[PDB]
Amino acid sequence: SELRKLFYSADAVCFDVDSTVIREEGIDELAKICGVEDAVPFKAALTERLALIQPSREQVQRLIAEQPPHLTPGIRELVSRLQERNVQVFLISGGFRSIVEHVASKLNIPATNVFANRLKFYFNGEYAGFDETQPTAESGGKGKVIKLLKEKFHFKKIIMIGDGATDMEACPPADAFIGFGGNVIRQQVKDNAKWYITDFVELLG
Ligand SMILES: [Ca+2]
Ligand SMILES: [Cl-]
Ligand SMILES: [Cl-]
Ligand SMILES: [Cl-]
Repeated sequence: SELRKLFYSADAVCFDVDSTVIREEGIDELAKICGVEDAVPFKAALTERLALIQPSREQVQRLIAEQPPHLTPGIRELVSRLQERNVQVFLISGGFRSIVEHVASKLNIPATNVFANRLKFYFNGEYAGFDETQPTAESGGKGKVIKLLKEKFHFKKIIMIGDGATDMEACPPADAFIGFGGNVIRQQVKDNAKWYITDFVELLG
């Protein structure tokens, strides 16, 4: 009941995407469609990974149409309940907007509430880099996004929900953190988080 009391006191809930809202990892899927899974600072790491992948717009389009991500059981109902209670829901990912916006659309989360990296493409579609000015393009991006949300909307209780260390580290500035191990349990998070769940239903009180 304590967990649910906390969860329900939130006026904004930010969800990590990879391994939390969806079962897979966006960049991992993109690597597969481009045929570089075997060959496969945050910003420096991101550049390196994309340097090998070099995804074209057509390839990203393929991923979206051919291999949509699988929403974690219970997330559709959980977000539905949150929205019916007017809780503002956000998606934050070190992944990419083109992919995350599709997950957002399935959950009725407006694109304005999605914070992720943006891939760049040349006129012919070839990989041209990514928007390095995005908060999610650097280490601690999730916390930076939450700080911006707090400064813009003045939420009184913003909670971060995610499976990894980067999510746990988003609190502060988040007011609370709820670890999620429904897809994969990251033990370091489970052992240190004050709140931790393995099924979104547990929040469906
Ligand atoms: Ca994650
Ligand atoms: Cl992604
Ligand atoms: Cl991430
Ligand atoms: Cl993108």
